[PDB]
Amino acid sequence: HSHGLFKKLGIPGPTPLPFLGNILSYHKGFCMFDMECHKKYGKVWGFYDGQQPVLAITDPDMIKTVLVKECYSVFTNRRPFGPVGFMKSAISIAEDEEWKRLRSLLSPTFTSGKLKEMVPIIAQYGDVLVRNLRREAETGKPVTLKDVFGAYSMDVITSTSFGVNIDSLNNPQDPFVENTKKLLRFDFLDPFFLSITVFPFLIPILEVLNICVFPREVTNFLRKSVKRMKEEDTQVDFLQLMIDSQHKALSDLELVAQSIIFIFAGYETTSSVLSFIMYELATHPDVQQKLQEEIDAVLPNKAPPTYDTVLQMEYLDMVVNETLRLFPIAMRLERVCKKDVEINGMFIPKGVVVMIPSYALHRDPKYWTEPEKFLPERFSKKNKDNIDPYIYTPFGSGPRNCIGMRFALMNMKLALIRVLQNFSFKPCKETQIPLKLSLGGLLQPEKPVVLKVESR
Ligand code: HEM
Ligand SMILES: CC(C)C[C@H]1C(=O)N2CCC[C@H]2[C@]2(O)O[C@](NC(=O)[C@@H]3C=C4c5cccc6[nH]c(Br)c(c56)C[C@H]4N(C)C3)(C(C)C)C(=O)N12
Repeated sequence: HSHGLFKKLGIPGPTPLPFLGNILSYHKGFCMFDMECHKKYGKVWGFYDGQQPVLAITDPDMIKTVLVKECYSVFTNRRPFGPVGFMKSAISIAEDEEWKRLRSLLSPTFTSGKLKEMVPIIAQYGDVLVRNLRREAETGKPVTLKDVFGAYSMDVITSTSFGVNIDSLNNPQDPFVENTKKLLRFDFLDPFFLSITVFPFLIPILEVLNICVFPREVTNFLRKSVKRMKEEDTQVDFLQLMIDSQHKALSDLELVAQSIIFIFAGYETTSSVLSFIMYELATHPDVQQKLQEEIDAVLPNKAPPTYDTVLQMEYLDMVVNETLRLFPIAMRLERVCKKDVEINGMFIPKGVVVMIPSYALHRDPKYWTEPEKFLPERFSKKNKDNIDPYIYTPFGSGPRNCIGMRFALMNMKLALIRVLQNFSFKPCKETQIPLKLSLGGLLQPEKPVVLKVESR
């Protein structure tokens, strides 16, 4: 859509350039762009990703209408996305009735009931993380978190996806490990994705040549793996649960598409959040101590964490939430406007991408006292009442929110519990303070986080 849409509707925004739109304003990443646009333009603004119009919204009533009230009718889909091949069937990429059907099929799979049955499996790799952690501390030397937390994230991934039990950090040559590893989140400011934003007319050329953004080698490998783990003796993983739910039914290709997208959805995200959490805990030693005291109180002398004990830990839950306030690694939620609507007094035309800038709202002075400050007390039970759930959106909201939210929390918390029970984390002189964010399209630190690990 032409660069004249937002002026035509009287909506403010950075003036776009011919062809590029506003992409040159991303030279400091999505988060800084979004903060700046918010401070200079107000409650609503418009900008262009190449030819594509994007309208940013910040009013919580309007946000609710997009994410919740008009999800099925008008705002069903994420922005159209590069060449995807058979991954068009992955729930996160799927559209309209195909989406509604896969969400309906995959919902039972993410119950709390199922998640409880998955707990022992997840906990088991907590112990593997601890054992590993022990050694790279007993050594001495600063620890790289993305590495220790990367391996942990994959270990839970493999075993919870289909019972491939592997010590990922001490088997960095296992082909299953070295293939899954390649399912990292897309940096949409990298040269390929920039090019595709400015030349989106080239995507169908890429689809016909089978050039896919999920590398062919990796998805080939997994499709082949899943087929063979499927075919027999029968004596609790995502595959099994999907196998069983096979308009309804779940077809074969669709099944593998989900198995891949759970990896990609879960892998770099969990690991990234875990590293942020540790960063904050190390730079706030009092918060770290307080967390360890709550853990020792609930699980006396290092008792194994359980579904129920995890859920009782209030301060743990507060620490996790406040980290996700500061580092909401999705950055933004988006929905395509399927048809002209008028929402809370404002006309949004067909085809616009409506964007909710979580990162900016999470640090908004209007909603948050000293926004740049890590303060878990924000979430204390008698203080969290004034947290608006359309301003704080780390897992998004509505029918299309994170389907893996309770799983991701449970996973992250089971890790933190086992780590904190055994260790304390302290900054090195090599630790970057204060933390600086990457200028690329992912929310992550500029340099990796390294910290000293010490047995308690
Ligand atoms: C680790 C921390 C995680 C965070 C912060 C996170 C955040 C998000 C966000 C912001 C969305 C977009 C929702 C929206 O548009 O409103 C999303 C969607 C999604 N998440 Fe997560 N996520 C995490 C982990 C996971 C995990 C472990 C899984 C494993 C299955 C997962 C599966 C998905 C899927 C499939 C979607 C798309 C759902 C749909 O389109 O219907 N996520 N997540
Ligand atoms: C790409 C899909 C398949 C992954 C899906 C998902 O499964 N997720 C799991 C956890 C996080 C979430 C996801 O990566 O995070 C999501 N974010 C995105 O993928 C957003 C989509 C973008 C995009 C797609 C296509 C062309 C583009 N040009 C430009 Br400029 C951008 C862009 C910005 C980019 N933003 C900032 C992120 C949601 C928070 C909206 C998302 O859609 N994800």
